[PDB]
Amino acid sequence: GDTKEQRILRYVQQNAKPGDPQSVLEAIDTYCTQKEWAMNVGDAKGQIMDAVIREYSPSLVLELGAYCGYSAVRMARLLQPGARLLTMEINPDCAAITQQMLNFAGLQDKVTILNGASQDLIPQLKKKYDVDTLDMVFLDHWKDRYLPDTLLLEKCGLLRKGTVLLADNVIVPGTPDFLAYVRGSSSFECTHYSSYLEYMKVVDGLEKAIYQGPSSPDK
Ligand SMILES: COc1ccc(C2(c3cc(-c4sc(C)nc4C)[nH]n3)CC2)cc1
Ligand SMILES: [K+]
Ligand SMILES: [Mg+2]
Repeated sequence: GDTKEQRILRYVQQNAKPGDPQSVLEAIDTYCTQKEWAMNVGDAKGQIMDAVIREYSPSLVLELGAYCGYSAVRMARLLQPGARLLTMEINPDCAAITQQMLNFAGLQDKVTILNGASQDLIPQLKKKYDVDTLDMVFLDHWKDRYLPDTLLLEKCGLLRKGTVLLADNVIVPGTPDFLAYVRGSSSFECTHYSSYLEYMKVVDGLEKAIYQGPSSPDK
């Protein structure tokens, strides 16, 4: 009953060092570069993510779509003490892998893993996980859900002025409805970070969208 995700974790556990998040990232990256491709990894993309965390120093981060925990390790390793990552993952086996990955990296105390669908878990954050508002949201789950989960987040009052959204894969395989909305809306100040996919030979990108506050009613 062996899976690609079990193999990734196994490769880390064998080749990385426990409590060393950087060796974990490098292990995953080497594996996915040289043995078999996997979703939601990549050091080039990781550079942009790093820079965003470093610049805004969020205290509360929400990630949609943990997969194997590469991005959770990536972000949580830069979080200040007391800072927390909440990460959502719809597939229980992947949720389990993410947990073990984070444990191995030594970050399990910085991260809460939620196993469920985003539209189900997001409205529970205030009541169940003591969230007031989020400082940063990383989107890397199902692409057709970027837009409605962003609207859901706004709806639920989880966004504040200055909340950073960072969306992966907005070019490949692309999230046109999402891009059109956040760029067209006065509620988001948007920046595009291109990133080359060196082996598939194509430019992808991340979108950073800074929440500006709600659209105000007409006078
Ligand atoms: C086919 O493309 C894919 C498939 C899987 C994924 C991943 C993913 C998505 C979710 C969802 S979906 C949803 C409504 N809520 C959540 C939390 N968790 N994990 C990364 C594994 C990303 C892209
Ligand atoms: K905009
Ligand atoms: Mg991705």
